[PDB]
Amino acid sequence: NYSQQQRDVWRLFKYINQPSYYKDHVEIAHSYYFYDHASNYAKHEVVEEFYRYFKYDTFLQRGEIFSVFHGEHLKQAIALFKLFYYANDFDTFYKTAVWARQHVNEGMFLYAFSVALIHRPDTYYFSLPPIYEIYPHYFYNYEVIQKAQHYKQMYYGQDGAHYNDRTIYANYSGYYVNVYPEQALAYFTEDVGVNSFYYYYNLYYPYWMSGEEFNLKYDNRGEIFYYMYQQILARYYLERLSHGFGEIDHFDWEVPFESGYYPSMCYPNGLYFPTRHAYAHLYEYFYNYGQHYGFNKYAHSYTHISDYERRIHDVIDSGYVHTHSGQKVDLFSHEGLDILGNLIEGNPESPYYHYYGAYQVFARHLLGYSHQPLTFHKLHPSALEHFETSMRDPAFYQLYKKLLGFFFRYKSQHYHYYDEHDLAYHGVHVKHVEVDPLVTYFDYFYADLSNAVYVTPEEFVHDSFKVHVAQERLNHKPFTYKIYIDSDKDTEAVVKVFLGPKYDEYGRYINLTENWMNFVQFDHFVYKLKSGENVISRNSHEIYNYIHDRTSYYELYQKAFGVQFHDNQFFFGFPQRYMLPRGSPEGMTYQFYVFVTKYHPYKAHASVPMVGSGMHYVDAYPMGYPFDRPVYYEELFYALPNSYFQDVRIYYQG
Amino acid sequence: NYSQQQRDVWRLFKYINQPSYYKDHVEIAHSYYFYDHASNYAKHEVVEEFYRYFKYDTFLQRGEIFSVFHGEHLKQAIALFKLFYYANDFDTFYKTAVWARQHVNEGMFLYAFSVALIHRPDTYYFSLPPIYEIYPHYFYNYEVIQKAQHYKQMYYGQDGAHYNDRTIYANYSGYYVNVYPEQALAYFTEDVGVNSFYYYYNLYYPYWMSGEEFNLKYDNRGEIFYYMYQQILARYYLERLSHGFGEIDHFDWEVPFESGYYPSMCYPNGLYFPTRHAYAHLYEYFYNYGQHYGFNKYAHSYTHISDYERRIHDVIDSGYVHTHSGQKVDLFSHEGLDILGNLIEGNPESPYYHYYGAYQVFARHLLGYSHQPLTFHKLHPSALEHFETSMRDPAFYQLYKKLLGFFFRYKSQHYHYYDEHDLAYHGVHVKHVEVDPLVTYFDYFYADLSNAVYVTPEEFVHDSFKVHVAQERLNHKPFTYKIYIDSDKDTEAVVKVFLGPKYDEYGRYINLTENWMNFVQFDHFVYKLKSGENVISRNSHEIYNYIHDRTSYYELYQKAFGVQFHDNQFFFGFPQRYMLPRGSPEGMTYQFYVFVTKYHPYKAHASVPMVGSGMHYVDAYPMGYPFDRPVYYEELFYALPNSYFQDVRIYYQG
Repeated sequence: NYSQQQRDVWRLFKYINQPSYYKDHVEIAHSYYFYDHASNYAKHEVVEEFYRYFKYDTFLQRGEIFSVFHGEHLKQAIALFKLFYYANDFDTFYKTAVWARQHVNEGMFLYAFSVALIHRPDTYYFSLPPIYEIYPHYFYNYEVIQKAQHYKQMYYGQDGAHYNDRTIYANYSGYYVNVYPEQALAYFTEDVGVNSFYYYYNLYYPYWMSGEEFNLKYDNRGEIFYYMYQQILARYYLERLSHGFGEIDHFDWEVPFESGYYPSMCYPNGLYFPTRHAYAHLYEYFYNYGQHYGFNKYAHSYTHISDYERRIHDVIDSGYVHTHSGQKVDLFSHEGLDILGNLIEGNPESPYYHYYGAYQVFARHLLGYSHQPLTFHKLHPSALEHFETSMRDPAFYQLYKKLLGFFFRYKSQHYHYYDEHDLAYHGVHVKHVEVDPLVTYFDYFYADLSNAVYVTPEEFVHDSFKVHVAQERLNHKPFTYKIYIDSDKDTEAVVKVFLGPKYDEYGRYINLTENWMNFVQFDHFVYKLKSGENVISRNSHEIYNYIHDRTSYYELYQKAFGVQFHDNQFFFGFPQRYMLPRGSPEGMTYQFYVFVTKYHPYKAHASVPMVGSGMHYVDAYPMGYPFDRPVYYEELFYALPNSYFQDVRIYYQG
Repeated sequence: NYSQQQRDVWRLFKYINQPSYYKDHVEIAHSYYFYDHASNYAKHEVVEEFYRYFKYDTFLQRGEIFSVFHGEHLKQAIALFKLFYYANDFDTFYKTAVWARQHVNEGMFLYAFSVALIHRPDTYYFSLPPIYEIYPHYFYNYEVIQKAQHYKQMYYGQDGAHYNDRTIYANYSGYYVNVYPEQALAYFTEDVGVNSFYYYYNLYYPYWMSGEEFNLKYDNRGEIFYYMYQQILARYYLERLSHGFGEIDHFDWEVPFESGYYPSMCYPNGLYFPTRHAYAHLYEYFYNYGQHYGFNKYAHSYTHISDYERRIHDVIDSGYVHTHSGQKVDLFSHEGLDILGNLIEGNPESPYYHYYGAYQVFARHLLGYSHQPLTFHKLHPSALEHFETSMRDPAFYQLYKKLLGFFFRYKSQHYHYYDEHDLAYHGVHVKHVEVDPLVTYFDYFYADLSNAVYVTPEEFVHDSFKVHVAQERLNHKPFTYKIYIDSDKDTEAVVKVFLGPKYDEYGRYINLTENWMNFVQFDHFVYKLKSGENVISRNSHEIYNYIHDRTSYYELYQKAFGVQFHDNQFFFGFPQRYMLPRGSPEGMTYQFYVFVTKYHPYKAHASVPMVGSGMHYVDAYPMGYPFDRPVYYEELFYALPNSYFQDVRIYYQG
């Protein structure tokens, strides 16, 4: 049944670094042969491609590091995902998944299987075990994995109820070593929930998936790319303001990269993560000094980065894009932001991928600053080269701020600033907003770390060994804010609440003209107004639209994890405990912007909740609609009756 | 008995990272109290000092990294060594050793115990288990330790004769990552035998031990410092010539350090070794960027290095040393090289330690290029900051070449070049030298790696788990060289054979004037000549005087390890398999210099073989006597009848 399919899906993720020792899994893997049948998949091309990869010494063996930002790794993972996705029936998909689990590389199998599960018509609504639990090596410092393995080695017969079911109290990166100050925001950048958010966003909309083939173009994906990255940057800026940090550092490709990253994580094969030192020179000569290369295109990541940056600048200035036809494509269309997002991201929907390329891929390779692989099968990728650990690197935020500057330039040059009438909602007036005291504190979070040790077959079958990891994760006391609206008739409005800063780290007031980009979508719902006075009450545990529209969320929770506050993986999901940025004992001061507008339903492609169905969104206004473009008159945003600015102090206790 | 004492000493070194689970060890540690007795040690000051360190929160707890190049680590290790050494009877020493094993930090205990054992009157002749087996984390890449721990976790009841007694085939540093080319000589720099040699040399003559208190001044220690480091540098240069490398890179403190080091080792607490990146800036600002410091003197290692280098330059130029009396001390005495060695090294015999200081300590701290410790108990030292891993870093060789340049300057300015009469041995003529074909090849070396995993008490007591590591170590086919001498009367001569290069990496002939420093002491023995023709036959397995005089060696082998080719630890010990530098299939060409001189017995302080007894040496000539100073006429060294130059090709096969 659906419950049994869910349980089997979860079973498939146990002890990924080891072969599946379940009897059914072993039998299925040893007896099944995808190429032998070759008829149960909707397409024979996908199976033929995967067979070509698998047989003729062009496949990533078990035990090798997998990176989705390496070309051949990506090609093989795509082939496996297509094999999983084009299974005519779920039974064939399960047999293929079991075989791949037992035979295909661990990281490659995990990525292909996850993308298939979120994207398959049948298994879209399947919950997935938290990634930080499945593959913990990417989420905890090696001082935690090594301690878990200490307990595992010591747990043998003697000393019962000792070295078992033990809680490892992990610290964040800067506890032991005095790492670079930017890594002081380690409890946020290295939070398992935030990295899970980024990883699940990339699972939902992979940078290599084509919107024509996989229906991701009905979700725009360019506006998604832009809005998701801008919201991540804005939430990071809010956290930095909380901790007294300033705006994210600006960096030049031609100046030594002033920031260094010292990861504390380790690969399951005993290989430590690459380290980027302070003031690292990013030039071909310096970042390939003392290396072989010769036929590695990533060795020249600097020249490719400069080329793609130049091309993006040119297309944004002109507003005219080059296509394979070499013709003139208008970028001023209604969906010009979408075209720009596809162009910059590098997804198969890019106007000309050969010309604009994957700027982010080469930027991550260069800023990761690790040795170029001697061979395909001997690769040493950095944090920036994985989705699960990208947010841990400050260079991640600096790189994507450099990217979003391009979108800001496009909007500034080609978008007309909103006037009073465009934002006006005649007959609606937000009288005042009451928000309960916003308090943020730290609490311990317990996660099943047992997947980081090597279990014996009996232990595997019975899960006898248990080892937890406890981590201080920011949490907030539940709050409920009220919105009072005085309408003129029974209209159907859309309410959009934003969270942004009012004062910078130096206490200076930030004008909306230089502050529109720092606003974080706090809630985005639809309310049916009535003539006269209305009161809108919203709880903290009812907000599912943080920095992202998730309208069909919680119906998947009520089914999969609804058989509380359990890692969803449904849509993207920002941690409910990280919604409010850390405050101060005195209370760092932010402001909430409340907006109300008439309903504009989105062009939903289909009713079924699914990636690419278009059912995600609330309204058809541009994402972050009031602040999606530069603001030329702050007093205009203050004077709108259907708007309201309200100031709150978030209090940190601990 | 002596055998039982040896077995107990070896037992003390099992599973150092874990508490000793032997019943006797636990009983002794829990019942014994060194401060409680306080009378069994020759001095109450040492016990009082160690008690002060141990009780009042100024002691290094178990599980913390220990570095002998940190001031407070060194002070505590010295206190513990003095506690071990001043045990009036061996029984008290054993009780103290057991207690420290069970209670004192692992690295600190290991260092203090080893130094005491080599330096104690009673236990000088005790063999010690190989350091690369006792504390393998400093000798193998973490890809080996993690694999051993994989096997340990998997070895539980099921799968017998599987994951036990397994051989791990380890590779050298550049196998996986394309590390900097200087790390291509990894099979030599990272050889367990060579690093054991350096570590045992530093155990025998620690940089902090006073020659007055511990009789190390009867071994000069300054000439030892110089000659040992010069011979290490020369052997490294021979290896570099074998592999086509050139002279060791010269570096300026004021220019970015062009070489980078990427260690693959990991600390037992799951912390990866520090990495030095290519072209690392060594200035205060750059190597402390983004760090706290504030009361760390090592934070200003650059200024201290410059100061001490300036002082050393000044004293070598003047030949006049500053003392606490501030008076003029002649450096031109017979033992002026000894004074210079004590001055540069920084041992308590230094003429004024406050003024000249420990140049090597700060140089290692700076070139290690790691984060300065946030606290005494949270330290992250580099390879250069341990004796067991110093030779793995190319910066080690560059640093000590920079040091030995000072001694070269002293000798060039203040020593008169030898004439024909000084080197003459009238009546002696080396007719010709025959050396068997010198062949070097690789073979697997098996070492007990079981000490890198965590065993249960029953496994500890029975040593049930066994895991070996196999490594390709250079070995040479046994050879026997003949020396023909035509004497005039029955004299007693000293034979000194040197190994040095004839052609550089570019095929150019090296003149003795620029080649005297590159000669490696191959053998140094005494033969009783007879009137007329003599023939001297020496086997390869009878040479114990490689780059170091060990006359009282092999009598300790015949007793301790003599109850073959087992890691000695007696005196220093260069690996017998690394005596001949790797050749080439065509055969890299070197030359042997054979010298004969009349006997000059050394001023032996005592007959008993022991560190500081002066019994090490063969003759009283200056170490490397023919080549201890610059050569102003190579033809002079060729024309001496009692000398002979012979060319050999060493053939590499494999």
